[PDB]
Amino acid sequence: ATRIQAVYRDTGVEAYRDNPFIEALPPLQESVNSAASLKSSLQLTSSDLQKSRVIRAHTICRIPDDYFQPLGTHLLLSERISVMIRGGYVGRNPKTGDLQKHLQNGYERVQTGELETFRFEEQSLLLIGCSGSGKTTSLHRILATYPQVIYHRELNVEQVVYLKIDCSHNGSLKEICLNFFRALDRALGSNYERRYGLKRHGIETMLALMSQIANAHVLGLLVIDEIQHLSRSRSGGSQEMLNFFVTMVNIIGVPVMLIGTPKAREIFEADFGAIFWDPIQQTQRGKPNQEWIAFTDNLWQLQLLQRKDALLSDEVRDVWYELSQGVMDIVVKLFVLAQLRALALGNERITAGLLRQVYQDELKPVHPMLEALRSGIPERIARYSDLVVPEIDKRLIQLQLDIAAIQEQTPEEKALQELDTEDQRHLYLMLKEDYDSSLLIPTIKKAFSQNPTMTRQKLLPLVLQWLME
Amino acid sequence: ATRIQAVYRDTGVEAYRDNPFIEALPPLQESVNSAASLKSSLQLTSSDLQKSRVIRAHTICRIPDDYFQPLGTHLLLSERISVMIRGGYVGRNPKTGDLQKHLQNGYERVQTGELETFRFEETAQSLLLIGCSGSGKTTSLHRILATYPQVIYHRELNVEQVVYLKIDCSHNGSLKEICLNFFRALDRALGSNYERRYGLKRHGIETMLALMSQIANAHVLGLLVIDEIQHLSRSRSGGSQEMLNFFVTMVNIIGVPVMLIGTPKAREIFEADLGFGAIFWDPIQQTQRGKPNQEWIAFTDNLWQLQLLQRKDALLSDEVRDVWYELSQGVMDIVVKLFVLAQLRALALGNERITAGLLRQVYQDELKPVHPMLEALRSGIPERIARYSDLVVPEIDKRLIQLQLDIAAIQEQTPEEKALQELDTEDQRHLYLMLKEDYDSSLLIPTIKKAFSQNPTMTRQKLLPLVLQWLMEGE
Ligand SMILES: Nc1ncnc2c1ncn2[C@@H]1O[C@H](COP(=O)(O)OP(=O)(O)O)[C@@H](O)[C@H]1O
Ligand SMILES: Nc1ncnc2c1ncn2[C@@H]1O[C@H](COP(=O)(O)OP(=O)(O)O)[C@@H](O)[C@H]1O
Ligand SMILES: [Mg+2]
Ligand SMILES: [Mg+2]
Repeated sequence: ATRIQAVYRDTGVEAYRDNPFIEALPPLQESVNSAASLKSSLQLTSSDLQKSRVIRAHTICRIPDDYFQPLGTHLLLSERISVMIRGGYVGRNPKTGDLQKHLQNGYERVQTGELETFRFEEQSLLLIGCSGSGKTTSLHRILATYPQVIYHRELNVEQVVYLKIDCSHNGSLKEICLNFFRALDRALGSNYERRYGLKRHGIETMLALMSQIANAHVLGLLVIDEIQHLSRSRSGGSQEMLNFFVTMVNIIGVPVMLIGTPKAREIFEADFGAIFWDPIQQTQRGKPNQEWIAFTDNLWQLQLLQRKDALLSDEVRDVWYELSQGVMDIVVKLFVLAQLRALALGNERITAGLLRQVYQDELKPVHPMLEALRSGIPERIARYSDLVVPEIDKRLIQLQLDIAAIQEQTPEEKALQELDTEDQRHLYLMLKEDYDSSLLIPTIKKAFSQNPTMTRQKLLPLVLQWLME
Repeated sequence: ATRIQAVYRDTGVEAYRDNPFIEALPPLQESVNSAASLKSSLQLTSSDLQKSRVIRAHTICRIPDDYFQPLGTHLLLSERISVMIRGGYVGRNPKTGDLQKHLQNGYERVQTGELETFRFEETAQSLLLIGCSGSGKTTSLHRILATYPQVIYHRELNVEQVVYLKIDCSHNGSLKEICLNFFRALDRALGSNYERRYGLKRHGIETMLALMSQIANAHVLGLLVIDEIQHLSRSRSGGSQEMLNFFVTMVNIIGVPVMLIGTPKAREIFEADLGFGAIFWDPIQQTQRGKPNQEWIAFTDNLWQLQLLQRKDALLSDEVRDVWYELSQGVMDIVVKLFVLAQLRALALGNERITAGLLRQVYQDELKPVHPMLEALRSGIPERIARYSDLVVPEIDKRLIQLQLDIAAIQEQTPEEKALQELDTEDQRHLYLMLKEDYDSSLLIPTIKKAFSQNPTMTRQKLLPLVLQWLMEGE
């Protein structure tokens, strides 16, 4: 529940003029800018690199859910969503009564001579993409750029800017209306589910109710996600589903975004605008794509491996693309799983062979999708579009448990055990592969103990001098 | 559809008097003033200059479609369109019925001595707007036609007056399609379905021209506009002569005014006969009779103020304006495109001023496909210009999207990413990654770069202290 008190902003567009709903909205520039700037990452100090394997594995398993890097498509989707929300409200001006009547009035005023100039001046969407591409998370982050509920004191309008409905696994069209009321309740503090969402009602009545409630709480955008989950058998076949969605758009009267997979596009082939959420491309315009390189370089810094390689090889990045094929779940999944297996086996360095072992063993269920993308054949890609890696969370727990069962110790882990203060161990890990640990650690401890006041930044050159003299 | 119930007006002309189709039309001064006076554009404040490059670039890419400066050829075309539409209705007055019978009756009156003065005579004007692609013909046509209501309903006569109909030819065009698309366009303006009923692939062009005539006179059509004549395939339509016949026949079978918009290469179809009237949408000329053209000066100065750059050149220089004309050669698409693309290049490069070198750089990198035509315009050779008159820069909107995406990437680059790209060697990046936590980026990257620039072949191990020494205190 996100409520805010409305502040009306002077726009530069005549259609938006004196429209409280658009004026209360954040500026289009902000929503476009915030799409580029609003990223989430992890707080990794060098101390976290020194910690135990269980602790570091727990931290690694959080990259899947606490790391977000914006890309080019995110800005495009943000502008599209903002244009939808503002455009959906251009017709709904409470004071601008009639659109056609103003045309006649202006034509009359021109014919009389009151006006010396006048201009006779004179929608849903479908986000289709493979699973793991990043549709749902991108939607969540883009919607965080807006206030979900904006209250206007000048009236009693409780504006609900955005509402997202996810679809149940093996779901039905019946459940979408009920979940609409549920989501509005959870995002507004109301209890429409108890009253309107009752089994006695039919879909038609619930559709009208959805329309009325969305017009009372003027709905900028309605998001229905994971429509791939909707069961064709229960929903009544591809056409029926299609018909429902079409009708649902006209009744509610708000812009509607449907998010699904290329297989769910088979439902809509009898007809909505379609924007595609394609996987990351390594070669763009006959040239290496810098977005892929930037994303992999940023993700590389979330690497809690002691014998790690700080610089990303072209080899490792390109095998990463080969296995992942640009779908962003399998990118992050491959990174995390490779780090876990490295923790398990020692050899805490990511190689192409380690990535290949992870791909061969832990990512078998999504292979038919990936190879389909490798083939470029649209039918195969559509067929395997819904494929995901089941029970990945339990598997991450299992691999972390395997790490915990390890009674062995790496040489670097031993050396960190011998040294005591974090700064000492930081100096070690910084220089541990350019010098032999056996002669490295004693000099570090001697220098640190003999200069308690001296800063670690000042102590590093001293240890360097002693090492080379 | 823009459907309006007629409100009649008193025009001062006797010939226009009590003619519903002209009286319901908006006044001539309004139509001429409306296109000229309306110069609506983006309003930019000093605050907007001091803003993020993403949002500034967003505003910059909106200049192409939100900037319109009315110019002389536009105003002449507006007046001519108004005169054409109004003039074409004088012989179509509903009151002046049984025109030939009146003639007979008038004759009879004269032949009885009742009438001492009568005149026997038997006004579908035609226009050919010839200009290079990118001059601004379509935008001017759209803005002129937006000052008019497309459909006016006459309650007394039960007649749906279609003021204007615009047909856009396809990239490989047949004179068939034009005919068909007529109906399609009408079916969009009215509620009709003439395409489903009358106009089908089965019927021939000659039959469909007669159907066009019948339906255009039922819904009295002030103006038929066929735009992008250049796109028509001369091998698919049967040759220049046949094509010409079509238009001539169309102007004579249909009693409505017709406007054809095309390139200098499409004039070759009509060059056999100077009929058709010709308006030439020449590019903006730098000099007028040996002295500067204030049209060029005004257009460039007005567009120059729509500049979201911090260290902007306070006012447009003669050097920069002369380079701007040299590259663009007066074609308004290239002017605005060069301006916008150069602003996006300045934002991407981090600079906040427009240089002549920047304009030349964008011209050479981005506007390659149109280079022949522009060069031809420098030569002044008519045939050479006509050959390349149809040239259009392709996919510039996707390139604007790519440019502002690249601008977005540099803005949101992490300080680590900026440093790793500024370091030229793997060793330097390894050193930066080692020392990033306890040392500041201001000295760290330059110190490493100069340390490797003065000891070119030297190991990382030996060069770590030298970088450290200069950071603590060193040469
Ligand atoms: N911008 C991003 N940066 C980093 N990781 C991402 C990003 N977008 C998505 N991911 C990863 O992809 C995973 C799956 O994304 P999800 O929203 O489920 O896509 P879809 O809905 O298409 O299956 C997320 O758990 C997240 O870890
Ligand atoms: N009067 C004008 N002021 C500003 N820009 C213009 C003007 N006329 C045309 N343009 C620019 O030229 C571009 C294309 O013009 P267009 O109408 O297609 O010319 P043509 O029909 O000759 O190709 C448009 O994107 C528009 O931005
Ligand atoms: Mg999904
Ligand atoms: Mg054109």
